[PDB]
Amino acid sequence: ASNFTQFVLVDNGGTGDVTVAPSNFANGVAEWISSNSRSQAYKVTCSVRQSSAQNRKYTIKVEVPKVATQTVGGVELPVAAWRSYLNMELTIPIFATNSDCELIVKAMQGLLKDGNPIPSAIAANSGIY
Amino acid sequence: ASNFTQFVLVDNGGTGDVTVAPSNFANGVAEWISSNSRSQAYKVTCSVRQSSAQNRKYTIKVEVPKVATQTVGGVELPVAAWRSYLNMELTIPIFATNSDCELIVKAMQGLLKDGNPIPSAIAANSGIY
Amino acid sequence: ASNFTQFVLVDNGGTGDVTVAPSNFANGVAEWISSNSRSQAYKVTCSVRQSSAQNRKYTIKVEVPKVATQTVGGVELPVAAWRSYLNMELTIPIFATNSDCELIVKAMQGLLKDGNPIPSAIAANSGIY
Amino acid sequence: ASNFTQFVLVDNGGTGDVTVAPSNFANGVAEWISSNSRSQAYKVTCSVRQSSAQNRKYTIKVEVPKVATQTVGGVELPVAAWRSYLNMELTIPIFATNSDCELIVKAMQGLLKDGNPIPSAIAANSGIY
Amino acid sequence: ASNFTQFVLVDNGGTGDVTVAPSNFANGVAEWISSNSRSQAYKVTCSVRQSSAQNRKYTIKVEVPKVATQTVGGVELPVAAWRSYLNMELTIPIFATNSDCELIVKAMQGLLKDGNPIPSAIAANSGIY
Amino acid sequence: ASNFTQFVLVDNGGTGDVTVAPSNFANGVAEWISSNSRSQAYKVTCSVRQSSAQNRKYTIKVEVPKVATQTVGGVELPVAAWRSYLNMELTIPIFATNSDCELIVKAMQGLLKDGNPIPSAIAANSGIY
RNA sequence: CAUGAGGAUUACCCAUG
RNA sequence: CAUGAGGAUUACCCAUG
RNA sequence: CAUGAGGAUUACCCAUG
RNA sequence: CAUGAGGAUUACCCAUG
Repeated sequence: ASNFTQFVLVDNGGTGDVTVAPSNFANGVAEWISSNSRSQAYKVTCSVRQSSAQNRKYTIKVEVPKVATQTVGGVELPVAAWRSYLNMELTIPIFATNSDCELIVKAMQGLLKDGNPIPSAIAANSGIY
Repeated sequence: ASNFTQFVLVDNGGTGDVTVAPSNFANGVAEWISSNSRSQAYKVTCSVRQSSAQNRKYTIKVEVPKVATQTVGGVELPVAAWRSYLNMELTIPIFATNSDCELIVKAMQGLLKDGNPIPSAIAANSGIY
Repeated sequence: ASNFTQFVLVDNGGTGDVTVAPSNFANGVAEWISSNSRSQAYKVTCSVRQSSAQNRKYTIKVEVPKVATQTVGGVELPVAAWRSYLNMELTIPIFATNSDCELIVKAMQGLLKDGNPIPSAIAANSGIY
Repeated sequence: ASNFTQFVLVDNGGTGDVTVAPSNFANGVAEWISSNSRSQAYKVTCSVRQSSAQNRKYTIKVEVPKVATQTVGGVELPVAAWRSYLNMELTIPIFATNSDCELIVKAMQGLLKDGNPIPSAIAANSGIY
Repeated sequence: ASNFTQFVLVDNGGTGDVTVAPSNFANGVAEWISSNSRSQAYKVTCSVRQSSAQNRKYTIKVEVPKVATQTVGGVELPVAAWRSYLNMELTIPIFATNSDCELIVKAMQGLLKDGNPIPSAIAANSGIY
Repeated sequence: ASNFTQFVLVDNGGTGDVTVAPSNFANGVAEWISSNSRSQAYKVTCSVRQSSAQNRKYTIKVEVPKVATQTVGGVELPVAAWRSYLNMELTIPIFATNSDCELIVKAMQGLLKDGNPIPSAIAANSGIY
């Protein structure tokens, strides 16, 4: 085994999928990037630290770019018009068993499932009401 | 589309599901909690704001109880040993269309999909290797 | 659901009832007022705060006015001769389950039931003896 | 009308009722307690005074025990995790007649009547939404 | 119950309608925003405060954008060519009954009804003549 | 042709209507006043100016009185117990075509249509909730 | 290290403790 | 934030810690 | 907090009281 | 002239730039 593998970040149903692959592990930060120039790539990073005597903290980051072609000094360069960022920190007590952790994973999946409140608000540029 | 409604946070196959329901709306911060004491409840809060002239920011927090060896309705101290905290911040530039935001939601779903690196690590009390 | 609804504050048996309706939620303070000028209205406010690491505190206020018509500078204005105020604070530990909380509600209802000591003293402008 | 008597604080339908009885009268502060250790008892205290030239003030305090997972007669620490505190202050201008005061009692009963917003929120470990 | 809901700001029949939805309600300022790019969205805000002892004051704001596409260096972004701003303050004495407030609303609707002097002037880039 | 004419400010059907008529147009400020005592009359004013190189600005004001009779020393005068004041500024860039201005007017009418959030709050002495 | 419905051009910065 | 059988013209103020 | 037919890039900025 | 969820007794007054 080894869980540092590539995966589908954006599932557009087999055609136009955004897959992301392992690209670096320097300084304890696992990194993944899509097959693009570094200026237009999707990026995912993850690190874990024992943040206290009794806690462990996962720091995860995702960068979603809006690709574009920009003319700088008369020449065309592949660039990112802008980027959206997701920063998440998860603090889990050292007393959580594997089944306690599975519960946390399920909660995160349920939180973002299509049709639920939060993903619905975000996708519609709206708040909760 | 009034989206502030009850939803399934933890899908256990219909039996043993954890539903979370609207519980507070003070200050634009929407809150949902499971049917438990507040010390053992599943809690979800969400809010949106314009962080700067160029960005909007969603702050989403989730609290998940440690269940193994839990005494339902009891007093469990210290609090930090029985609870996990998830803090998510999503920064989206003001130029993002609904389509752009839909793709951002897909990226979040893909990141946590069953079998992928991040959720596998978290569920196995592991890091990346 | 949504518990921010209108309700009968003073039950004079269907004729002369004082109902109070939602009127504001600015700054996390839920407000209710009767259908009157703001100078003669009954008023109810409620807010909840996590006042400590392990407590939650409800702050509730009720204003009962003595309506009157006052001549100021030769003109008649709807005003309140005086007002009676009820301020209550309820501190509940985060360890209280839903059934523990129902117990608190029942205790408050029993405290004020017709015929019992406290409501009897108040209604008679007397103390307890 | 000597009103300092025993009364039913928690009405559970005749079976499992909680009666509270006169227990102290030191300094004009009337007290009632249930038949329990003082750490697990239901306590009610009440006093009246002339707070200023224009007002009279009733101070009513209620203490309710957390019952779920309670060990009858046992030592439960910390105290703050096993008890809820209600503090009520009622300010009534000296011009209030008995009729005025009767209406004030009705407002308090209406505020806490079953099904209304405030008691529903409290009983469901919720706020207003 | 809630009035912090979605509503039609611009009625262009059944199709082409501009709907504005709740987004944030921080510090007493309710805000509504239309869908899609925040940069090209319609915005409405509202708040109320006790400006003095006798007056309450509403502050309402509306922004109408002129949708356009910006192209800089070959990179196009959805923007607002410019915006029209509406700022209105409404002072209402605390003596106003509900009947009085309904009349105030009728006056506001009448001031802007099709065919009347003011909306006709505005709609035609004109003044009074 | 002229838009400085008489118009219905308050439409109470066909009878009880408040009509306001032209009175003065000095220094770029058009003014309309209802009939009878100036002291109890409704007032509307309007003006436009080039606030800067790119913007034109409308300043509209409305006064709604509460009719009352004042009695001082046995001498009664028709007066206004108090007044409600509406002040609105509308900034419209010089690039706005007539089509753009019609949309701005529709937004203003939509903001105040019966049933929508803002007029409902005002009509009920309420804020947003 | 800790907290922030703190910010960012995102493995950085700020405030508080 | 905490306490007061502290006050008020009641979402404020005071004293103590 | 109050006034402005004060301005704006619109919950900000200015003058006066 | 510009900004203020600044106030008013509302074409006035204030603060800031």
